[PDB]
Amino acid sequence: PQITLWQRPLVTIKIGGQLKEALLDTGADDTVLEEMSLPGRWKPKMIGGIGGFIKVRQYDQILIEICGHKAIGTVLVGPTPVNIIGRNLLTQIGCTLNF
Amino acid sequence: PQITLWQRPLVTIKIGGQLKEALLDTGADDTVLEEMSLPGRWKPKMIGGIGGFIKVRQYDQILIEICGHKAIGTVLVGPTPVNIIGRNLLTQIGCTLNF
Ligand SMILES: COc1cc([C@@H]2Nc3ccccc3NC3=C2C(=O)C[C@@H](c2ccccc2)C3)cc(Cl)c1O
Ligand SMILES: COc1cc([C@@H]2Nc3ccccc3NC3=C2C(=O)C[C@@H](c2ccccc2)C3)cc(Cl)c1O
Ligand SMILES: [Cl-]
Repeated sequence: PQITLWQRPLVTIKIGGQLKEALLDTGADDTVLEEMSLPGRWKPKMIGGIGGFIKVRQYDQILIEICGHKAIGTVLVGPTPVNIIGRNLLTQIGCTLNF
Repeated sequence: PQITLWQRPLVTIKIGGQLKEALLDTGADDTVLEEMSLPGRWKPKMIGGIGGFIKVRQYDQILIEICGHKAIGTVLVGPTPVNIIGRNLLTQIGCTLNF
């Protein structure tokens, strides 16, 4: 697909039997999704924004789907003001910036 | 051009006669640049991220050039961990996400 930037680039992301709305974020290395229950083990991680650090749970090797495109990667689960898909998953769906 | 997302999408921008490096950031509505000297009148603004808000100066009708594409728009000046080109300007130069 081609996604315009005339409004925020919002998509539904599927992880297993869970659906979440998320913002395609080329400004972020990592994917951060709030309030979801993935199974199995996680690693603790501090991630930074302008005013400090949020603690998140790092989930590796997760199967995700975005607009019919499957990808594998790390999801960070923790409180975020918006759910964001960073470049770790943007590259895995073959997403580029074009102008 | 086409910009893959394997690396941070940092581009050179021309603004107020000077060349600066900036992050192309589809996760942000607005363009935020490190303190620079811009001529003329400005409007006070507060912009939020993780943990709080940063005081910025809002300047309208700023000529900014990115990879040949000359745009005119609103730039917010103040402290930021990285210069960010937001959707206001990205959509102005016909930037899209494609996969
Ligand atoms: C490219 O360099 C940077 C990029 C970024 C990324 N882009 C931003 C660019 C300019 C200002 C602020 C953000 N903010 C966030 C970003 C992230 O990658 C993580 C994100 C986040 C999400 C949820 C919970 C906590 C944190 C906060 C941040 C910093 Cl501090 C950088 O130095
Ligand atoms: C779509 O909703 C939001 C988008 C964003 C934007 N993208 C992020 C997405 C997830 C987590 C954090 C950031 N952070 C920043 C963002 C901005 O648009 C401004 C940016 C900034 C830059 C310099 C100085 C101050 C602030 C901080 C933030 C919040 Cl709080 C949102 O609710
Ligand atoms: Cl932030």
